[PDB]
Amino acid sequence: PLESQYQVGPLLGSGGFGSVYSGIRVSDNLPVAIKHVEKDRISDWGELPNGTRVPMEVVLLKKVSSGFSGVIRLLDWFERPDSFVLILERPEPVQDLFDFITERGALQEELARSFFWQVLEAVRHCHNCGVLHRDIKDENILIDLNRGELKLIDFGSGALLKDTVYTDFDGTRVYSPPEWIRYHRYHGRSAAVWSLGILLYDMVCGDIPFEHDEEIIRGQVFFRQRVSSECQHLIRWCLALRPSDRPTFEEIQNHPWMQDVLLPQETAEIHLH
Ligand SMILES: CC(C)(C)CNC(=O)C[C@H]1CNC(=O)c2cc(-c3ccsc3)cn21
Repeated sequence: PLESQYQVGPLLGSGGFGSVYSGIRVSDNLPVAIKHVEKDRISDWGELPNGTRVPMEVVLLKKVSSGFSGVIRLLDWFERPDSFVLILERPEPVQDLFDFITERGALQEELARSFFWQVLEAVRHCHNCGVLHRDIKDENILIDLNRGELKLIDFGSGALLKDTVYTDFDGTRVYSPPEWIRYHRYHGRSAAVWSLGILLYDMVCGDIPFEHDEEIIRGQVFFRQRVSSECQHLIRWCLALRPSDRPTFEEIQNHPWMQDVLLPQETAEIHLH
């Protein structure tokens, strides 16, 4: 059923998230990724509309599926005796944002603007579908290099979006907000905005702004690269220590730095091709 439907290619990556392989859908040759997660390693469980016990990522990915290409699409999934297997759409050629930044250094602001805008659109889509990602970071963003389109991946640390406090977290610590560090408590949207400020800093500076818990808590941002005043302002706003001082998604997208974004295709033409 699974092994016959897909041609497994090379391992793309493995880590806390499981193991992800390149694959091809045999039926039509569609490029896919094949993600294996061991059952014992599964953090949160959910249940399907028809009531079947699945990894939360499966629940979350089904919730965000539509014609919108900003979130990686779940094509199918399978249960094995000791693991789940997720079939994801795979852009080709593709490069994660982490590698892209590594090789190119800090991104030109025009490019960071286009990329950050697309991430914001993807995250808003998740939130609008009642899904909180909880691990927004450069390693969880794929770049469709031909189309200039970014895709959010890995909902393995995600949760249903709620308006009450979260007291669990298993995303990436250096992207996690000061309230999580200090109090083990955060709200979904304002924690997301914090991680987005970390991400935006990462794009325009070539590295994350904080490494140690103490730096996260202090929230003092130092710019190691030349970054425009308007970009700096937005970053510092996203990284407000008090969650209620952070911009809403609407406020981020209305920020002067965010105006006149390139289209994804223009972005690929100017910056990727
Ligand atoms: C950039 C790559 C060469 C693809 C390597 N990255 C990963 O394997 C990260 C891994 C993290 N967790 C995931 O859920 C995940 C999905 C994918 C993916 C999805 C479509 S192509 C690759 C890749 N991942």
